[PDB]
Amino acid sequence: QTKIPRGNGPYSVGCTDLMFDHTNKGTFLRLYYPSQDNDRLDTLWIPNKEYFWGLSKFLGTHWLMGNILRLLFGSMTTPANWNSPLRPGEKYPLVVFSHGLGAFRTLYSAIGIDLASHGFIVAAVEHRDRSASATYYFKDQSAAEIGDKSWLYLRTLKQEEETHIRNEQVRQRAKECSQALSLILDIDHGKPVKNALDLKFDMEQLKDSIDREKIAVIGHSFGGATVIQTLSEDQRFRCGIALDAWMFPLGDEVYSRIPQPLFFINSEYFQYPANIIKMKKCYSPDKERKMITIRGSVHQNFADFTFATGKIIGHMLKLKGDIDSNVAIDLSNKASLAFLQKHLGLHKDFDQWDCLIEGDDENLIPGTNINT
Ligand SMILES: N#Cc1cc(NS(=O)(=O)c2ccc(C(=O)O)cc2)ccc1Oc1ccc(Cl)c(C(F)(F)F)c1
Repeated sequence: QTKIPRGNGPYSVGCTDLMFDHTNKGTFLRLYYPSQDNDRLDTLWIPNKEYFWGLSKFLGTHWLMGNILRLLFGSMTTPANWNSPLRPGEKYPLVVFSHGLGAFRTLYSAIGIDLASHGFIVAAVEHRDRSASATYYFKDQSAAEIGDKSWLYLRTLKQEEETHIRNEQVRQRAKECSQALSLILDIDHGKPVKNALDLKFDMEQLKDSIDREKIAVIGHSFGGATVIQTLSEDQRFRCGIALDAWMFPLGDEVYSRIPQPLFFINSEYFQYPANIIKMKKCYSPDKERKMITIRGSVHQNFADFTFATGKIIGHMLKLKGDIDSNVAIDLSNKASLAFLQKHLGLHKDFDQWDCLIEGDDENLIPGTNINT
């Protein structure tokens, strides 16, 4: 079937989408969560043709390639139970997840599904900062009722625009992570919400479902910078995991304003000194910062298209590294779970992977190959 790996944990996984409010300033997220039932693994991975058009634009091609992607991938599933009921009787720790440049909310389901299978609720935000390849919203309530979507595509920047616009974007991304957290926490305490999407998952199930002290933010690339900006602004997030962070968007002021623990998980082949030096600026003896590098990995080992092609085409497109993609994502996910247990205070068995936080594995490098 799909080659996106099923979650390794003992919980079955459901998935749904939530948009509220309906406007371009509302929150849009894909939720992965522990499900009551494991009926059938039928979640559509990339759910609209316009995402494929957006990806082609991001990759520098035109509408013909978008339609080719749609033919290849437009019916692929990802292994979660679409709209399955939430598993009752437990309060779950919560992760807010931020996607990279040219991605969108559905492209990190390998991570989201594995976290949910270990008993997390995961809210993968879709950013409206024009960093997503595509996203959509509704211009009024009637448009939402009809499914009359307004699409917003990735913005390309002139070199003169990069410093200012990328910092504006990372600030909007952090606001969107904090707004998504507030939406979920408000639903958890009984706020009535009318999902702008008509879906057979009743959001009232989320009432009293969140362990409100155990909140983390995780993100890849642009989303790794978003982790750091979000932690700086919002202390409801108790720790962060930055997956191959692209640090360029961040202003100098954030590096001293992050009280929470922070974990950098890097690929071997993406990092460079000008990027790594900003990660080192976060280090201080009064704070917990950990860094590991996954041997033989490329930037996109963290994103779902690392599973979507064969070994040789994937390597040529830089979707795959020297390391097997399942081995790489398992290391990132297991090290993440250990870090989350330690700094959220979970009473699980994730500390069996504490050694991964130290880089103690044949496929891990403690710290970074970039000595700067
Ligand atoms: N999965 C994911 C995925 C993730 C991202 N965001 S990112 O990982 O942060 C990232 C950031 C920057 C760069 C760069 O500056 O190059 C790259 C990546 C963007 C597009 C993606 O989707 C495809 C990527 C490649 C290809 Cl070939 C296709 C395909 F054509 F096959 F559909 C889709």
